[PDB]
This record gives sequence, structure tokens and C-alpha cells, in this order.
Amino acid sequence: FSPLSSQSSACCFAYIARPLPRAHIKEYFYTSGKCSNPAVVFVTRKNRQVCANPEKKWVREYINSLEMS
Amino acid sequence: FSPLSSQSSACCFAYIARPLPRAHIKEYFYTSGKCSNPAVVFVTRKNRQVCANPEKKWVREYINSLEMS
Amino acid sequence: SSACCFAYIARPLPRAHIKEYFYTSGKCSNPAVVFVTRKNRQVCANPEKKWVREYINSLEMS
Amino acid sequence: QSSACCFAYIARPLPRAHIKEYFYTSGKCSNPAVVFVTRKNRQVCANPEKKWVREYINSLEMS
Repeated sequence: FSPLSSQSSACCFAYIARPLPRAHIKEYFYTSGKCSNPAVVFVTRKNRQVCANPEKKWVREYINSLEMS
Repeated sequence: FSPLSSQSSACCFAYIARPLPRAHIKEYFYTSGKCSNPAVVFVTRKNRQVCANPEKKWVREYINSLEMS
Repeated sequence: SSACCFAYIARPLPRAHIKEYFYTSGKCSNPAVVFVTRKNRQVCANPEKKWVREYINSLEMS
Repeated sequence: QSSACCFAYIARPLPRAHIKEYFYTSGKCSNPAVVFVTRKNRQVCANPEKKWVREYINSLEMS
């Protein structure tokens, strides 16, 4: 059955304008397709969730730098 | 200027059907008006964020109980 | 997991996405109508909601 | 010391009817940006590279 979860999902309503410091990032995820806007969230060392636009090259490069491939 | 923040916001897409055990809840918040659905999130002691319908009696009662705790 | 619903969709499902529906077992602690969607999702909904009580008839008028 | 730059851009296009004016932030700013002013006088940052942003401006210009 669905919704597989009654748990909340992180959604984004703005996109950070300039790349945040790569060293401040520890993890990333793509937001749920249920959200109104497509986004990538970067999780900082202090556990903040910064929203970014999936189409941006820097966002994709940071993802590459966080993935083992 | 707006957006005032680049951080994500927790949104809800389904509402838990049966009341959660009151003892398992430690905090609550209403989700952002930017989300598509209005909702209350109850934070459990295991830190799960469970979505609930703001219009239900048990939900408003649990909120009042938390506020007085 | 279970054959029983634990939560109800917060917003009505667009009518065109619905292919079929069924009720869960009367044994389940929560009463529910499940909609089978175009993309084969099984969505739990509150049988009390006005939109549910019209998406069903809309699927059973014949 | 009177903040006037955009640190983030709105993600979803603003309702065209809600916007009455626009301006670009200064070259002093770390990021280039368009600020749309809504009829309730909210000032919202947007990405100048986006099609909807460029279209709103072109529309705002003609009238």
C-alpha cells in the first residue's frame, strides 16, 4: 500500500544562487517527486539542508564528488 | 529579499490513520504554508516525523497536550 | 508492512489516474478504500472524505 | 551596509499577474539576479538565466 510512508519529506522552494563550500557538504539527496519543485538537497556538516537546482553544472559536479562513481 | 532561506521544508503527503501513542510524541510543528497540503508533524522519541491531519480532534488535542507539557 | 492501510492520502487523487478500487479487510484497524492507479500504485484513502465517496460511484455507476 | 543582493532564487515561477515591476541587483553583488516586485510589494529574487524570468521581463517592458 501507499503512501508507503506517513512520514514527512523534505521539499525545496528556492535554489541557492552560488555554490556553497564543497567542504561543508557531507551528503546529498534528490527531493521526493511528490514535492512541487525538482531539487537536490545538500546536507551540511551541521545538518542543514540546502536546496539547489538539479540542472546546474556545479550541483552535478558536487554530486559526482560525493558518489563513488 | 525573498526567498529568505535556501533551506528545505518538511512537507506532508499522507496523514496517519490512527492516533499515535501519546507517550511516543515529544514535539510537534505545523508544516510550512509553502507545502501543498496543510499538516501537523509529530516528532517521536525515535525522531520520526509523522504527518497528521490538522482537522482531526485527536491531533488538536495532542497539540494542546504537548503545549502544556 | 500489511494488507491494511496505515495512512490516508492528504489530497484527492486526480480522477483520471484511477483505474480501480477496493475496500481493505474489515479486520484492519483502519477502514479504507484503496485506489489502483494508472501507474499501478495502491493508494489508501479515507472512506469518509467526500471525494472518495464520489470517485467510487464514478467507478460503479454501470 | 544595507543588504541588496540575492542569495537564493525562487524555484517555482511567480504568478505573472502578481508582479508589477522588476529590477536587477547591482554588479557589486556576488550573484547576478532579477528581483520581481509583487502587488503586495514583496521583493523576490529570481534567476536571470531562466526562460520564465526573461519572458516576464520582456512582458513587463512592452507593458
